[PDB]
Amino acid sequence: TLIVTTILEEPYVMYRKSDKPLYGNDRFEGYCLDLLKELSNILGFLYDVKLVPDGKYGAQNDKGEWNGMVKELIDHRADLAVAPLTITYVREKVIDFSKPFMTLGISILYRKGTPIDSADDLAKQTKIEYGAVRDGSTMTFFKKSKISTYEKMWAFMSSRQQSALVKNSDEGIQRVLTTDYALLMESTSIEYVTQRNCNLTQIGGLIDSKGYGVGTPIGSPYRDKITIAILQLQEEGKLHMMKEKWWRGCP
Amino acid sequence: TLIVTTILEEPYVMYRKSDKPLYGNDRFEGYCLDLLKELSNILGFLYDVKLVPDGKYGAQNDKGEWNGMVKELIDHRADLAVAPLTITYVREKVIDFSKPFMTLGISILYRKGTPIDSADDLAKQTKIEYGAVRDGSTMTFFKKSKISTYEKMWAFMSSRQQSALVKNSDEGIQRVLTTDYALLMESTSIEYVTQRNCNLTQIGGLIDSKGYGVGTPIGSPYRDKITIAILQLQEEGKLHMMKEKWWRGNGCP
Ligand SMILES: O=C(O)c1ccccc1O[C@H]1CN[C@H](C(=O)O)C1
Ligand SMILES: O=C(O)c1ccccc1O[C@H]1CN[C@H](C(=O)O)C1
Ligand SMILES: [Cl-]
Ligand SMILES: [Cl-]
Repeated sequence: TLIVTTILEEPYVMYRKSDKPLYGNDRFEGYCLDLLKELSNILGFLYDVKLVPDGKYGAQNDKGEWNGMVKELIDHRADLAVAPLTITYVREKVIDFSKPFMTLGISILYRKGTPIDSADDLAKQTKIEYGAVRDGSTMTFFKKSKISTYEKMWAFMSSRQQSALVKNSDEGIQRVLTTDYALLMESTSIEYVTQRNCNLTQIGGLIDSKGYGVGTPIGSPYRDKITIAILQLQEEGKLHMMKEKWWRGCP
Repeated sequence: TLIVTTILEEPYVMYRKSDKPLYGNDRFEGYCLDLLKELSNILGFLYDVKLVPDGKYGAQNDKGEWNGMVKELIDHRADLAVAPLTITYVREKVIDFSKPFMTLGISILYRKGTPIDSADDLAKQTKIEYGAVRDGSTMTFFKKSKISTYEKMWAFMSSRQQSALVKNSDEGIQRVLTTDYALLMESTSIEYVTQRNCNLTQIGGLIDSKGYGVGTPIGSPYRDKITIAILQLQEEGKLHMMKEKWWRGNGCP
């Protein structure tokens, strides 16, 4: 029996709506749940789902200590990590990512019927406020980026004691829905919001490219099996059936 | 010093146009050449480029024997494989792919100003001929697919002794440019053709999703370092600079 760490995030992992209390893996539903069931079908294993204790994805502090699911894997406290976990330079040095089961990039969430079309328009303007979720991967991108426009936008974001940032995605969506605010976030979620908020839309394309990968500890025997299984589901179109299932309109 | 097997394909690996003979790595230019230089910058190694002898990518025959670059890596005849090599189920069981340095999918190459808009439009019709390169990965997808539309299209393609298929991509491009033909192929090439053939365009989106990865033999010490370096170039935007360099054309009206 394997242990699978994960985090709550629509529509990947959500508390299932039921009248009676639920127990174990039956407590959760979502894209990553279906993906985990298919993984258990291919590789043939039993799995127990455990939300990450501190509710964090995975970053390292100044002394080099990791948190969240990444740390769960490093300490051999979880066997798998099935969640929208971004494949980054620093994360892959400490854990093993499978081949990406979803490809995406940073984009812009804003209102419809406006003249804004790119991040350069946001950079050339200070009336509309723009920012991202604190400590998320997008913030890390703008922090580390050396592209001119993105260093300017990071200056605006960090400015005023980082007042332009939000603690979580839903607070950012609300800030867009109530003020003159643009929220830079991962595009797979922008699809969800836009498909469920017909007055919001994505502005521009993808600023970069990245992917969600299943995480395993370094030296795990299930590494190759997980990668091969992910590719097997990719070529069968199953992953796209799942995404289309959990994501589907707007005029 | 490492040995890197590869294959010729615009704009990944092309013979540079010169008046005088060229020698060694100076013979070649392209996207994968720039990527290989940056990789050598990160990991710090010397490399020698070797075109794959049989000029094949990598497939297995009826008895289970591999050819092309894949076989080059399996037999420890190459250290790296830097080429538009698709990360497939059957290939990863025998070699190690890095994280993809380019993501793409199967799409349709056709003419502009026509009513065709999706693979469903092609599937409902037998007047317009459509197909793909024989034994390639694009053909393999339609071979294995269990979706209704793609099983229908596979019937049309295989029909008439596979008369709808072509031997290579360039013959397919010519077939589109001269007859009423649609060529299903990897989208990264459709972008190149469309940028250099302003009367051709891509029809629809991506039928599937896949990626090009640097190939190494199983158990190579350069594996993790190559993957990490590829991700480092992804986060620096270098891969997009290279693609935009080798893909932008002179524009279309
Ligand atoms: O970071 C965001 O902007 C974001 C906005 C909405 C929803 C999810 C977001 O990212 C999460 C999931 N991937 C990031 C990681 O792998 O660390 C963190
Ligand atoms: O097959 C195609 O659609 C194609 C069209 C133009 C150029 C190259 C093409 O395929 C090569 C590259 N990817 C395939 C592989 O890595 O297995 C073989
Ligand atoms: Cl994908
Ligand atoms: Cl990429």
